[PDB]
Amino acid sequence: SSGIEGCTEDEKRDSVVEGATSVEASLKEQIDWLAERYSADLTNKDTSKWNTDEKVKELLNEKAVGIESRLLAIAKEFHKLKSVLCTGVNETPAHVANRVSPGDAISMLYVLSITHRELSSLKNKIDEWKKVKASEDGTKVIQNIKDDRTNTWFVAHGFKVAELNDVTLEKLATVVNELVSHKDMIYINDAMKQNVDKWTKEESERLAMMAEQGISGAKGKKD
Repeated sequence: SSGIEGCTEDEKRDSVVEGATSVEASLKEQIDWLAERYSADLTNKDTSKWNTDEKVKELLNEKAVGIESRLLAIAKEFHKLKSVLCTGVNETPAHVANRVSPGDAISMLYVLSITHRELSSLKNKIDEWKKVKASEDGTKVIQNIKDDRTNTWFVAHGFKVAELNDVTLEKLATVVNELVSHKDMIYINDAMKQNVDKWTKEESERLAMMAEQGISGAKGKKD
C-alpha cells in the first residue's frame, strides 16, 4: 500500500563460480586415485612390452624389477583395505590395471608416498583418540570412525562422511598399524622415497641448470 512494491532483485549474476582445479588433491582423493588406478582397465592400450620395469630398474635400483606388478599388488592391498574403509566399495574390482607407464609412475610414486605419509599420520592420530576416554569435556570413547575426534581428522583430510565407512576405531587402529608396518609396503615405499628424493634433487639441479646454463626459448607446451 505504501508504494509500488514487487520484488527488488538484480538481473545479473555477478558471482560466476568457475571450476577451480584443485592444486594438490586431498588425502581422500589421493588414496582413492591409487585405488582408481588399480581399478582402471586400460586394455584399450596394447601394451607391447612397456619397459617401465626396466627403466625403473636403472633409475630406482634393481629392486624395482617388475614394478607395475608390484604397484598393482600394493594397490590391490590398499584396495582390500579401502573397500573396508570406504562405504560401498567392493573388495574385488572388475577393471583391474595391468600396466603403469613412466608418465603414470611419476604420479603413482608420489601418490603412494603420500598415502603412507597419511597412514602413518592416521595411526598417530587414531592412537591419540584411542587414548581418549570419557573425559571431563563430555567426551565419549572414540570407538567409531564417525566419532567426533575421528570425523574431525577425516573431514579435514578430505574424507567426506559418505566416503568413509563406519568401522571401529580400535579395529581401524589395528589395521592401520599392521599396514604401516607391512614389510613389502615399507620396502616399496622407502624405495620410492629414495627415487622421489633423488628426483626432487635432480629437479632442483635441472632448475638451476636451466636458469644458469640454459636459456628459456620459445616453448609453451607439447602434446
